[PDB]
Amino acid sequence: SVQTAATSWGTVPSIRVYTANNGKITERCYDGKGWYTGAFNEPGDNVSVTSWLVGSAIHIRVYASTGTTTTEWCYDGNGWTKGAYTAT
Amino acid sequence: SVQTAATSWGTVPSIRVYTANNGKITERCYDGKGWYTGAFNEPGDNVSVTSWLVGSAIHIRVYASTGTTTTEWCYDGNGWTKGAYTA
Amino acid sequence: SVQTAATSWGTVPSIRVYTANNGKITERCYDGKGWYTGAFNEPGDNVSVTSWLVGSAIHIRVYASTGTTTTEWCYDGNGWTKGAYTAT
Ligand SMILES: CO[C@@H]1O[C@@H](C)[C@@H](O)[C@@H](O)[C@@H]1O
Ligand SMILES: CO[C@@H]1O[C@@H](C)[C@@H](O)[C@@H](O)[C@@H]1O
Ligand SMILES: CO[C@@H]1O[C@@H](C)[C@@H](O)[C@@H](O)[C@@H]1O
Ligand SMILES: CO[C@@H]1O[C@@H](C)[C@@H](O)[C@@H](O)[C@@H]1O
Ligand SMILES: CO[C@@H]1O[C@@H](C)[C@@H](O)[C@@H](O)[C@@H]1O
Ligand SMILES: CO[C@@H]1O[C@@H](C)[C@@H](O)[C@@H](O)[C@@H]1O
Repeated sequence: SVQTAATSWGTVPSIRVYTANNGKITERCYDGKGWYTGAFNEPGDNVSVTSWLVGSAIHIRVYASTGTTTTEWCYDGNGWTKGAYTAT
Repeated sequence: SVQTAATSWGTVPSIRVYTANNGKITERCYDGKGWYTGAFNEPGDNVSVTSWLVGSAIHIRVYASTGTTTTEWCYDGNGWTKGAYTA
Repeated sequence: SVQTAATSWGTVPSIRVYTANNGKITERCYDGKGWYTGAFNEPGDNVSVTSWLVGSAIHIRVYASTGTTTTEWCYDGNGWTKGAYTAT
């Protein structure tokens, strides 16, 4: 069994769908034409997601969890980086 | 154990809550009065959801997953149809 | 064996991350400074969440599920209360 998370933005629209399969999370993308594979590739058994626009710039936060460890991954216009999130 | 997904829109507001129970996903709806059962009824062990408005017209996408198969279901103003999503 | 759900709002932004661990759901909060522990503390094995603004006032709904029972929890400016949601 796979586990999914999804977010969207604009009126086109843009959609992003994160799938946790056998300990690896991957990303599928839609921008008003076809579905394609996105840059996001990280380890996880469980995923959630949220996003917001600042003007016309999209920002995404993905919460990947393995055992009891949860890692935030940030997209802000160029590539994916680790975020300051702590489970405290 | 049951597994849920939720989305909302407007300021009333409107809420939709999708519950995966014993391999069947069902929908519960709120539009500012009571909670009622919605049209959505499909197979799944796991669910996620997202939605957006074009003017006052709502569009919903639900991602129902059994085993390794994930099926997208589209609402766009009259009834539910299969979408172009592929894993 | 943790399970997460996330929501966000505004352009700062504000983020809320709900974690289901060993039958207890807890909340972590971000408002543009640090990550801190939030007021939300309720029983559950599974969680989902959604939120909306009326002007600058946030409203949050969290769906906490144990076995076949799902309980709605409402935030509307002034702590957390049970909501009218039923699963039938
Ligand atoms: C343009 O790059 C694509 O879209 C971004 C918004 C991200 O979802 C990224 O993972 C993907 O590769
Ligand atoms: C600016 O800091 C980055 O983005 C914030 C909105 C948070 O997601 C934080 O954990 C992350 O390090
Ligand atoms: C108008 O129809 C009701 O609201 C729609 C947005 C959908 O949730 C549908 O399944 C439900 O029965
Ligand atoms: C118009 O195409 C339908 O809606 C798009 C926004 C996507 O959900 C796509 O998978 C679906 O087939
Ligand atoms: C101001 O209070 C903080 O923000 C609210 C929106 C809630 O997330 C609450 O549980 C949290 O402690
Ligand atoms: C005022 O009523 C409360 O708020 C609504 C938006 C719903 O979440 C409902 O379950 C709850 O009873």
